[PDB]
Amino acid sequence: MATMDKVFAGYAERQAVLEASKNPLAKGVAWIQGELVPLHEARIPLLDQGFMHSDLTYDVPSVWDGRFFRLEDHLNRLEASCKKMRLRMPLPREEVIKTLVDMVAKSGIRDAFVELIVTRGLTGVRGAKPEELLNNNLYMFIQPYVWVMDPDVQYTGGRAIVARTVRRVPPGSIDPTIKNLQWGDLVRGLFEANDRGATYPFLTDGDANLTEGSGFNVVLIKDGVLYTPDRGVLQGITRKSVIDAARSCGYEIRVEHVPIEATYQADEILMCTTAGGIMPITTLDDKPVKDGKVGPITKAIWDRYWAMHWEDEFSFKINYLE
Amino acid sequence: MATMDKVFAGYAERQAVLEASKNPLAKGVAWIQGELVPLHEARIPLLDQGFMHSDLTYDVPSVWDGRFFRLEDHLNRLEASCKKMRLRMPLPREEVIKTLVDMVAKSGIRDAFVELIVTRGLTGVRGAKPEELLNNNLYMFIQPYVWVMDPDVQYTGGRAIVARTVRRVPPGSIDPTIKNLQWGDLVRGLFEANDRGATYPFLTDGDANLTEGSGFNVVLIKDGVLYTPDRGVLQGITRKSVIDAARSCGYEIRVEHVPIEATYQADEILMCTTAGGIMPITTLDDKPVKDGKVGPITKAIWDRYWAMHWEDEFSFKINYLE
Amino acid sequence: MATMDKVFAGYAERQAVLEASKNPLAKGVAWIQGELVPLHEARIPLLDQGFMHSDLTYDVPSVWDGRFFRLEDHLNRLEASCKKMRLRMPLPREEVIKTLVDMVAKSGIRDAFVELIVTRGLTGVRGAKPEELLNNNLYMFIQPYVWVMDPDVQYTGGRAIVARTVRRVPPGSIDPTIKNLQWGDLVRGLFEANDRGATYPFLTDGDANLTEGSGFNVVLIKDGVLYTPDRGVLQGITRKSVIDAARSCGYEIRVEHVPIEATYQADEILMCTTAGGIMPITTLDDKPVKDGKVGPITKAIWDRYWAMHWEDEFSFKINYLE
Amino acid sequence: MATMDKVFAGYAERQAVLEASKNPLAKGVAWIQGELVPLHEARIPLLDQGFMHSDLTYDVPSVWDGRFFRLEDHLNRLEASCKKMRLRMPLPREEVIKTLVDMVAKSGIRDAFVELIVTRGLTGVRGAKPEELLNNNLYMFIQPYVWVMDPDVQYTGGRAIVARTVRRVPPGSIDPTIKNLQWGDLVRGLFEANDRGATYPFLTDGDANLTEGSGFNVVLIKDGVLYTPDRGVLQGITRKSVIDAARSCGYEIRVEHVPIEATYQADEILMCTTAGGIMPITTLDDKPVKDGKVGPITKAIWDRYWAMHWEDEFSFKINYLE
Ligand SMILES: Cc1ncc(COP(=O)(O)O)c(CNc2cccc(C(=O)O)c2)c1O
Ligand SMILES: Cc1ncc(COP(=O)(O)O)c(CNc2cccc(C(=O)O)c2)c1O
Ligand SMILES: Cc1ncc(COP(=O)(O)O)c(CNc2cccc(C(=O)O)c2)c1O
Ligand SMILES: Cc1ncc(COP(=O)(O)O)c(CNc2cccc(C(=O)O)c2)c1O
Repeated sequence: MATMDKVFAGYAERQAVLEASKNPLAKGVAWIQGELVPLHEARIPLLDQGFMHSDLTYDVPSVWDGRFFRLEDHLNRLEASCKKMRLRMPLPREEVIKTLVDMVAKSGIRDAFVELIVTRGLTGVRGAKPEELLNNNLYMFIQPYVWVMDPDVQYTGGRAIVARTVRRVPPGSIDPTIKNLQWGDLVRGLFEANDRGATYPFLTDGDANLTEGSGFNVVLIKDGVLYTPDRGVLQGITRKSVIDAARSCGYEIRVEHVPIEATYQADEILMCTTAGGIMPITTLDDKPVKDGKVGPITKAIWDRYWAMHWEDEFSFKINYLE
Repeated sequence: MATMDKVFAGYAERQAVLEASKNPLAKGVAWIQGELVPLHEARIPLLDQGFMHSDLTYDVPSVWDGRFFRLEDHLNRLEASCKKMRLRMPLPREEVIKTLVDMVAKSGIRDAFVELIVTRGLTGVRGAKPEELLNNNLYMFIQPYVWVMDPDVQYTGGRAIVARTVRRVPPGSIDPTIKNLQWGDLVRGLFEANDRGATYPFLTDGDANLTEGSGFNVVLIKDGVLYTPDRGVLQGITRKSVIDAARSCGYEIRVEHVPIEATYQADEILMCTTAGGIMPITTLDDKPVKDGKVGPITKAIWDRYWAMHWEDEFSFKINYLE
Repeated sequence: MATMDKVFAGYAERQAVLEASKNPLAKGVAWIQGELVPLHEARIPLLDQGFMHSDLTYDVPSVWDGRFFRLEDHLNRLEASCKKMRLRMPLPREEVIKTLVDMVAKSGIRDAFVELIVTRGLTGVRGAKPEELLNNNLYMFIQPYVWVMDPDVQYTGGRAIVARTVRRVPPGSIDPTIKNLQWGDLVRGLFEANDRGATYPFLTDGDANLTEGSGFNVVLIKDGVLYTPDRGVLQGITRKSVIDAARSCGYEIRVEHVPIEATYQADEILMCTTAGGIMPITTLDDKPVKDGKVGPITKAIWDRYWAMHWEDEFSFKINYLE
Repeated sequence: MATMDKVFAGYAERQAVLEASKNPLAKGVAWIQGELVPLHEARIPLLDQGFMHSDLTYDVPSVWDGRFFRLEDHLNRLEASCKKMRLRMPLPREEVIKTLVDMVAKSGIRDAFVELIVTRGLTGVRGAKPEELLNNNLYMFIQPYVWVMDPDVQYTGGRAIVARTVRRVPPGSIDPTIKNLQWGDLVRGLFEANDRGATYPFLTDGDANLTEGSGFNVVLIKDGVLYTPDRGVLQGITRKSVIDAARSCGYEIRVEHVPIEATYQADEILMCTTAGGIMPITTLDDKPVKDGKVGPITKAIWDRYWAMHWEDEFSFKINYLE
């Protein structure tokens, strides 16, 4: 489909239904040790190393209009992250997918955030032999879709800053391609953005290149060509979809080092994430990005990204059995 | 007191009593939302941001022979960490101390690990206003004292490596003076040490200086003078005690940049932490440190550190009301 | 003495004399292999490794009103730099000083820049044994005093930027306490400043701290206290003099890490260098520093720094034998 | 042609002729301000900013058996380097090539090192307007071919270390794709290698990846595939030739991040540079690389690289007019 008005109008209709629901799972549901629990009642062991040392990876696919979006790509990224961390998925994929679809169906949520967390488990790495660290724990939950930029704001764009008081954790400390919850730097960025009268922090690599922000990748558009950092960042599924969309809409996209100066020269800027989709930035460091309006290439990408949510290649329909 | 044999003999006697205990709190006790729970049964909310984004600081004081060691120094460090993170202790100090002493007394544990965790709470920073982030959560627990180096090994020293596949998260990403559970780099170090046939990883700053390791600070001893990194590291309470001990035993200690080459030139090497105390390193990168035996200055520090546990200035006695 | 008007008026009088001189050495004189040459005619061997690989250290003391300022401090810093580089001064100190004073006297220059360069010599390090690298070369020259900020501008202050396209070479690559001519980053900073409509670049360490700029150290003044970076920078003789001046004028000065945010919060900012002295900064990133006027503590330091040029403790008089 | 014995035998014959030459240019010739001078007599102005602030780029093509090797690739790299530095070639390309060929012919040198240096000139960047910095200086010289690894050693391989006391200057300080003479870190590496009983330092990026060394790129060979760092390094013409050679000999080569651990796992290691060609490394950190012998893929590359020196696509013949 894909115009802003159409995509958001459908969401608003579905949200109206969900907000009126008497289902105790309408606010979300968690899977904890084989049992489904309302999300706000869910609890995990204090001694889980996902809490004790954030010793975990995670991933967040999504459901849009009752259709899982690029689920296999998320599951493959999670499996790759687990392998890099010497973790292993505690359930085989068919059981993971059956469980997730059951949770979503039970909740009635049509536009959902769908998180999976794999932790080291109850035995810490420090002082253990490798064979003592194989009993890894899985937590999964769904909740209503979350917006890093609200729909109304996507029409006019948001306010970003290039963070100056913090830089991204370097890959030689923590590999940013391993999706993780060690957000110390990203939280510093969020506070700095708020202190500076903005919402979205763009972090550098401490070597004068752009990386990513607090829950999103960044794409610059300059003289008809798209640019996004290669290193120092999560290889986002939304970013992958932007690369797909650029090729399909017929634009060049370059995944390479992006010197931070390029941010100040950009014709258009957008953020991309599962938690909100395609999120234009129209003010940077208190100055407008070009004319301060959402750009034409941004809009082409926006439309294509959303159109993909109803295509077989990128999505599948959940049966809500209602 | 302070000889290895004496200190460890007392611990073994107290451990023998604890291991025979029928008290359901002998394996530890947690405080969760005002209620005491056996440690292995304790659970926290899934949505706590201490789990969802490791958005927390913590601290770990200890009890030795029924005496809290440097509790105020730990509580002041935790309060300073909270302030740096824009967190606040959810209970006033008198209530914190009363609760901790009650937990320890109830458990009967004489040699204890005593952890306090302050998290952002149930509302995430991303998308919040600062005034929405003030309802911070506190978790506290005690467990039997944990050894990063077992007593028997402290007689002969351990095996370390200088990590080559990972470096410490830089302070411009996460301030290492804020004690935290974002251990991605330290866990990489632990796996690298195990892969290389060692136990203790020393991480560099990625600029050819020594920092700290996975749960400890590092001190080098060279030509009668002690050296420990100033930047890039937690300002350990054990390290503070080593500085106190050095001054009292009459040695110079220098808290300054320590180029990594110094590790290879050291006369003695020790690690220091609340979880084990003073832990000699006698093999580095598969080669002996000097003669490969625990050094004389290390032993002087070891003895003084433990002697401090029975001095008023540094400790207070808990009434177990038994 | 020390008011701006008085100090600059004396310089202008002496400059008027020098500008009228018919002495062929009035524009400067070089010492090359034991011979004095007019500066603009001086030549060095192409194969000198100071040119072939910038394999050198240098230092620049100065003469003010016919008085060498802190010459021994410069010579001791040069000797320390040589030792760090495994170079050695090719002439003993008495011969160095006799030669420099003779050059200055011969030139008639009363306000002089006085440079010494020690290079590896004609044999490169690559492919040599250490004993083949001991024949180091010395070049010395004097020229009329050079202003990084012109006298008239010192009344109102200059325009700085925090560089965003470059960061300072880290000490684990090149030790910035070794004064050196490998200015690749500082030249990038200069071009960035010019591109951004400013004159003075302040470089960060790539970890969100202030370092130094292109030929100067940086001092911030905040709530009556002075602050200057400890690491990542040359330990300037002017900076040393500012520390002396602060203590004498009775202010606290802290030589420690300076987060870059502090630059944006400063009450006053100044740059310091032998090539110009004490140089106020009153615009930063296109915004005024406080009221955009030269601050009171800056002026106290300015006056004291210049007063030192006529004190025995810090200077000696050259006999021009005229 | 291309076997070691054949290639080196031809060089030895030509060297025998050159060593007997009575030509005053047989030891090299420099071009300085339009005049040819014997290399050991050549001198440059002291005030040239190539000396005063190493404010220059350079390049070093070569002549082998009287044939210039990949001259245009070197000249294009030099032109790109100049553009990045806001320098410009002071002579048009036809004059550069005519001059270089004349110098080589006059010298009689058949196997030559051929250096070009472009400096900022006599006006320093600091304190200048951009339009005052356009009078750039050119120096060119030829000298007999220089070996970073002597021919006899290439049969058995050399000794390398991974540097631990220094790391490569990061690209956000100085762009390593701009060939430059600011060798502070590389000289530290050379001294560290010598201190550790080795000849060749491999520097990391300070983030646990391999970069390059003191005058060479590094290629690892693992399970039939070649690997060489993408970032942090000069894009060597020899490296380009190795990429060409790998494709022609039919091997995969990957130009990507190379974690430093890979060096310790490699089947074969080689260094590559114009100053010596293809230089096997058979000892790393005092341990043999696999069997400690020169590997089969290294030999295939070695042969192909040298074969290219007699092919039209990659070389042209100089007329010595003898
Ligand atoms: C650091 C970072 N970088 C990039 C992205 C975008 O990645 P995807 O295009 O694959 O979503 C993210 C997004 N991470 C993310 C996505 C959806 C939900 C949540 C949540 O837990 O609130 C987090 C992120 O956290
Ligand atoms: C990174 C790091 N650095 C230094 C220390 C030593 O700090 P103290 O001297 O203040 O203890 C630590 C120690 N951190 C620590 C101490 C005691 C117990 C536990 C645990 O949770 O297992 C962790 C640490 O984790
Ligand atoms: C990088 C850097 N940092 C600090 C200073 C100030 O140091 P002193 O306070 O010791 O001068 C410098 C100054 N370096 C300097 C000083 C005087 C003349 C020249 C020249 O060669 O033009 C260079 C410098 O080049
Ligand atoms: C840092 C660095 N990296 C890689 C190379 C290899 O680049 P080429 O494959 O393009 O040559 C170099 C080599 N640089 C080089 C090459 C030839 C001679 C000289 C000299 O001046 O002694 C220096 C170098 O100095």
